[PDB]
Amino acid sequence: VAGVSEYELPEDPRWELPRDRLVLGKPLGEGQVVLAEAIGLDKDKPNRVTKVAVKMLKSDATEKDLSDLISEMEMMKMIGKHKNIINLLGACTQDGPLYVIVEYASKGNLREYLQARRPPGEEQLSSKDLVSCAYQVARGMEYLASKKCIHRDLAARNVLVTEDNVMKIADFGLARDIHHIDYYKKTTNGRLPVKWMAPEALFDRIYTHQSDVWSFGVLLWEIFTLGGSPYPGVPVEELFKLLKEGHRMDKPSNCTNELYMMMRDCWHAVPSQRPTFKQLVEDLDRIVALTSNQE
Ligand SMILES: CN1CCN(c2ccc3[nH]c(-c4c(N)c5c(F)cccc5[nH]c4=O)nc3c2)CC1
Ligand SMILES: [Cl-]
Ligand SMILES: [Cl-]
Ligand SMILES: [Cl-]
Repeated sequence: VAGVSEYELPEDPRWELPRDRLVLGKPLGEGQVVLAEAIGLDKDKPNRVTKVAVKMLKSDATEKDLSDLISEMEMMKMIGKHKNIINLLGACTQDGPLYVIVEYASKGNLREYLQARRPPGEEQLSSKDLVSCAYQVARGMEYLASKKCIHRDLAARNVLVTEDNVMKIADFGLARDIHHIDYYKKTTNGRLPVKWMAPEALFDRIYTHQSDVWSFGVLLWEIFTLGGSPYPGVPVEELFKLLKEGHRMDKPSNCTNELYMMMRDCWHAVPSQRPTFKQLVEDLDRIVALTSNQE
């Protein structure tokens, strides 16, 4: 019935915020995700406005779309909070369309953030900064892994950056039918998501923490190329042939042998032999400390 659900959503007082406390703003992504101001999110501080992102359905959406948004909200409740993931902040579920209120990242996704900061052909990033960005993403993933969550689409596009340059993993709670994914469908930027997938996920559709580590390897490569496009110009069929032959991307120019070996370890052909996010956090912590910020 238009945008009204055939079913009705159960109340959850742990998370419910009155609709009139949410001042809706401009679109951020599509859909749909919109910037809003939330008044009195914290019940201790009722006079404060907090900038938040709000997920909601488009007028087109079906009961299945609603079901998927409810599922993401419920998984976010279960997973709990961490500094390096996008956290659930509240919901409006009653007497109107479902709003899922989550953290706002004012500097947008990591791919654009990195690209905007390439030297001109915007302040440049030091080696330490790039390695700290990798560190934070690995910490977010270590948390998610510890909570038994497999992301399935880890990539710079799904990492968001806050006003204080905190990296936050986004979209870890999405319901996806991996049988139905279009290998030829592209991101809005025109790149192919198959280029982040482990061979076992790609060929046999087996998704594991180990396949997420493969994706993290590609993400590391994205970071040290300042937002480079993996396997540029390569179509799906040729990607499959490259992976069956054991091809691996070349070492980026602005990158140490140790970090490249980390990337290659993430792309181990045998999944059991890849490092764990726990180990990656440990190795990256040591490297951050030993890497120069120039000065
Ligand atoms: C100066 N500035 C440049 C970066 N600018 C920007 C652009 C797009 C942006 N998207 C989000 C965002 C999400 N797309 C998002 C999601 F898809 C799921 C869950 C939470 C989310 N939180 C967000 O904050 N922030 C953005 C900032 C706008 C202004
Ligand atoms: Cl509906
Ligand atoms: Cl918590
Ligand atoms: Cl991308």
